[PDB]
Amino acid sequence: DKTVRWCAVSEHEATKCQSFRDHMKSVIPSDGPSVACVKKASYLDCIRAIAANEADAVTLDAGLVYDAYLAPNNLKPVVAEFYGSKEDPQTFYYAVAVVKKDSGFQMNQLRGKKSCHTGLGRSAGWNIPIGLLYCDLPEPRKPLEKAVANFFSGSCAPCADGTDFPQLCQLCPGCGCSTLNQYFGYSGAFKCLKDGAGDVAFVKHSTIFENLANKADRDQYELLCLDNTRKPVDEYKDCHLAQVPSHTVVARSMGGKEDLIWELLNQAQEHFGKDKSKEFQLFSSPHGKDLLFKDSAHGFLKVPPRMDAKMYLGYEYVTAIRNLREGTCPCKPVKWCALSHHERLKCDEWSVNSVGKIECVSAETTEDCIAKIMNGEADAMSLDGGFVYIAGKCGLVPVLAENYNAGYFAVAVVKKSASDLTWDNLKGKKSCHTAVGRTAGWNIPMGLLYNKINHCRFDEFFSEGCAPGSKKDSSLCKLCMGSGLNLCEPNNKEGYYGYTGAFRCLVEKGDVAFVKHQTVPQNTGGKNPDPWAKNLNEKDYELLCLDGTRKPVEEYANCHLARAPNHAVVTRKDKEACVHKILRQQQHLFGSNGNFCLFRSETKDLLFRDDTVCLAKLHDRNTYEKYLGEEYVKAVGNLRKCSTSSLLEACTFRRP
Ligand SMILES: [Fe+3]
Ligand SMILES: [Fe+3]
Repeated sequence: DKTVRWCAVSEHEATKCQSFRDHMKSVIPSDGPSVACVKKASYLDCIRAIAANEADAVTLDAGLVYDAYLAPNNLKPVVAEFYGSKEDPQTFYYAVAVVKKDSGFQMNQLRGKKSCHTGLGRSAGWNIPIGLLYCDLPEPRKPLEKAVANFFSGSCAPCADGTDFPQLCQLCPGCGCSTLNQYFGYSGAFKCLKDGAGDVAFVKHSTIFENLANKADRDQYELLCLDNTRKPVDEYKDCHLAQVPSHTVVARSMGGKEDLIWELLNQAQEHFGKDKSKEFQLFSSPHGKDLLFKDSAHGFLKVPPRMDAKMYLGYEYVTAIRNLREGTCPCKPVKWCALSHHERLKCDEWSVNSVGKIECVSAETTEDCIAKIMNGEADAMSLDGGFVYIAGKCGLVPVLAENYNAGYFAVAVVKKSASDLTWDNLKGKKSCHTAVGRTAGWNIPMGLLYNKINHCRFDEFFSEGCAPGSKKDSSLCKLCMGSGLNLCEPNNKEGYYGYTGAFRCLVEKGDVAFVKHQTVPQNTGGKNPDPWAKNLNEKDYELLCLDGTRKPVEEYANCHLARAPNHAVVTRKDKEACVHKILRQQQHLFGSNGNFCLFRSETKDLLFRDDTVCLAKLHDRNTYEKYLGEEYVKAVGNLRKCSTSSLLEACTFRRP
């Protein structure tokens, strides 16, 4: 059967669900999803029923989304409620810490300040801020109210026990738990700040815009960022305490039925959603308010399938709720993320030589390791500039850059015998790329090509080619040499993948290869002993300049497509300082100094490139926008209209 068993937590919800089930069977045909309704006593009972394969779906708050993720439940977000409008769908809200401009303190200086909270037990006003500040609170940290009462000098914490902790009600005596208290709720907490009662108000990002119409008044307020800096109130997406999803449908991570749940809800909103004017309304009911879904909801959005709960909730939110539930308080070792057996063996050797300073975790793909750095399972890894873009769009920052001597040169190599090829038109020619999304093989060459054809459908511009990472049926996979599953894969099991692989593709099948300036010299003249490269002479290959002219391989300095940003190490902002220090201390111990160490591989370019001489600092360029540059980001923004990165789709869902 294609039945979705929806879980209700009340008798009113079960009645609406039964009405939901009956009306669906009128609009959905024979081969479509049907609804069944399981009634449980609580949200947690619904979570257990779904984990026990007794139900399939339920819509939860963010805190319960975290509960549904923990073992042995292992549920994941599948469908999202959005609000506001269908043209500007609102799925998340941001918990922010608002202060007055020029008040002179940062997030790590809140001790002794006066605080304004929407109310004890609320998300943006209490659970999230106190969660992030948990180990800053004095010991003993339980009961939590007493620890907060000895952190802030005075507060307005509505509904707190002012009898035992009167400091929590200094700004609103009695801590009135109703709108009779002027500083209660979403608006009252900000009024507590606006009226000068407190120094910081923990509210939602939208609270400031609902209480201050003129931007001139909003310019008198700032937000506290977790990096201990301040930003204007309209930059909350780059300066919040946590990004929080409002209402989320969850399901089993394995066993589904995700596709069925979305097909059901998508057809449900098409027939009974907002402004559908039927007898049955998906987002209201005569039996009660907010049954199954919020009455204020406007519809549903499908959660990208790469998304898990920790990625959906976000690193900041998970940190805050973990502290509140576990109560665990300790520069710590840096956890490197390896992508292969030989990369893991190298890191494992690096870790013991570190005597603890470095540790290793492994993942199967580059995107998987990036996700581990995002949620905290891993700490750092080095990436091509194309992945720095993805890592940046997902919230990570670069901390150090690989230096080989301004970065390396992206070149277009062609066979010199074919003296007809020029950069001014390679249409209908066979191309070989390192991989889709990489700097030298894709972002730089195809970025310029986009400016002349105005579309990212490069498989109908070139006749065929090998671009690892393309859809298996693409014409840009026809030239690749991988066998079976490995064909066109962006990894080692595809022989045409990478700098060297793309040059081999040119030598054997292609017409033009997009690689870096040293690729041809180090793979010709016997330097590469493999049969495909052993007898190659580098004077038999040329580069395509932007002029439309061609020059020898060694003349790349005056015949390159563009300068490429160096490979860089990425990490979370909360570990930027510790990674910057430990790595620069380890390269002084194992850098350019069996014979070598860190910058040498048993195979080829493990963890770092082998031509790396140092790990250089970045100064202000600690941001993917400022590291890659405006032109690089603009080009990738043009190319993403044909992107197939599931990790980038998940992060773009949280921050378009
Ligand atoms: Fe609130
Ligand atoms: Fe690269």
